[PDB]
Amino acid sequence: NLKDKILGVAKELFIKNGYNATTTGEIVKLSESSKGNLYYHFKTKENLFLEILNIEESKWQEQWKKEQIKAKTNREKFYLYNELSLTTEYYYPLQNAIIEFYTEYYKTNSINEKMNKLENKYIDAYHVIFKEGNLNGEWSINDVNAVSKIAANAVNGIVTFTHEQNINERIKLMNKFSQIFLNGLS
Amino acid sequence: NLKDKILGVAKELFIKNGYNATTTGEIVKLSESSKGNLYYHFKTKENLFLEILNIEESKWQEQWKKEQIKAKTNREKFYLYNELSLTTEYYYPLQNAIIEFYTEYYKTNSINEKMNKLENKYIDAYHVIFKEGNLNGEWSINDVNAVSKIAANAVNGIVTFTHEQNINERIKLMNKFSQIFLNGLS
Ligand SMILES: CN(C)c1ccc(C(=C2C=CC(=[N+](C)C)C=C2)c2ccc(N(C)C)cc2)cc1
Repeated sequence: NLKDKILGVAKELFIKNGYNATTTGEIVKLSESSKGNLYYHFKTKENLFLEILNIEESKWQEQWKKEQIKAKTNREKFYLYNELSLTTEYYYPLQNAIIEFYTEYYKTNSINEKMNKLENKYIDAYHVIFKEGNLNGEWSINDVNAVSKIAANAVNGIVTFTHEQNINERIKLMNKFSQIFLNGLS
Repeated sequence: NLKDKILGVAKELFIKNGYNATTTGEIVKLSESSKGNLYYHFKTKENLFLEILNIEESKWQEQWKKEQIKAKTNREKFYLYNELSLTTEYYYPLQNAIIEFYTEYYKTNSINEKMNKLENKYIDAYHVIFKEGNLNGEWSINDVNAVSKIAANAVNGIVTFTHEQNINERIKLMNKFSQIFLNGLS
């Protein structure tokens, strides 16, 4: 495909180098195409990026759907989501580029739109887990939205700032985290 | 002093033009030093910047050393420290040079090592809190080391991925988080 050959290399570079680190010039080189093609489908580099992000938040979200089954209680779904967060190949792998990107476009008021569109998607899994666990008497969360936001970010933190120690260390920490958080809800 | 002069000049250069932009050429001239001297104290730009980072960490600990006197109990110090990490970052001038660096040196073990002894220092503040809260029946963590790494990363996660909310909300969320986390020990 066309837009699909591009997107692949982009995601490739965005992760491997960083937002700016990677440029349109580059993309073309290992993607073969007119420096224009990238203009209809995607409005700009902000687009090509935001697109890749959109896909990823979809893929990962879907994977989770095809795996939460293995968790009978939401308490379990919570521990499980955070754990998978460490192994997946989606979204998280370019949280660094996102950080770059947000600090380099945060000044334009077009950020609070898409960078708030992917927001509700990212914190959704926790929404469901907490909301649904409320209906299932697993706990009693009054401020579900707050807690989802907290959870989502704290975890993204554990996932990101430990990207160097061994994977089993990460999983144990992540698990101790999950343990404590839930124990704090009630 | 001449070495301290370079560290000082380099710091302001980094703040004004970021990490990649700043050249050792400029650093050498504005501090009235030389390539030779710059090479002797630090060996590289990476090395020089990491050195800045260490000095900054020290001032931060020093600051905290004073600021905590305000918080009587360790439950309090926990709350305070997290809020402080959130607010000081809102306006930390090196914050951007940091990101531009960390996202360019996370695949090199040279920098991933020294940047680890650096994070451990940040994790110590927590360690102290928790060890001390123990000796006061404020709580009883049998894995102070682990809980500490968790606290550090959960919090930084909340600090790093939330820039799209008004500072008040951020503060609300971090304090809520501190409540949940501290409660997560009952
Ligand atoms: C986006 N990005 C590349 C980042 C984002 C945040 C940081 C961290 C940080 C830097 C400066 C601070 N102040 C001047 C107050 C406070 C915190 C930090 C994170 C984790 C950590 N630990 C693992 C313990 C220690 C520090 C570093 C890189």
